Amino acid sequence: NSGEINVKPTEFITRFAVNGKFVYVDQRATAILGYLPQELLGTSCYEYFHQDDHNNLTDKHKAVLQSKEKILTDSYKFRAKDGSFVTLKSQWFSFTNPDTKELEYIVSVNTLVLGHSE
Repeated sequence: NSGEINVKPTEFITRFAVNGKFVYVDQRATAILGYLPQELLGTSCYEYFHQDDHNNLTDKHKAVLQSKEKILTDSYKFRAKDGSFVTLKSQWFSFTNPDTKELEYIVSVNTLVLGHSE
């Protein structure tokens, strides 16, 4: 059956330029919590995130961008297209060109839980 497909789990993968949007998003984003590669892609990370921890998210991703070749992991909080206010648990690596050794993107992965274990 050519119509067979599967896009699960409760995780996704992404790229964000030092720009405030995920300049690339993967379709497991369409599965994890449910927003496209167009409802999350070229869509403002900071404004489309929770009312609080968007600072922490921004403080963390500058802690990724702080260097050009390293990886950080923290808990975050996110809300998909429909109504799924949810956690995110994510890891972001600064990505260098290096044609020039400039910082050129932040490549990354994302995971969630329904809430913290506390």
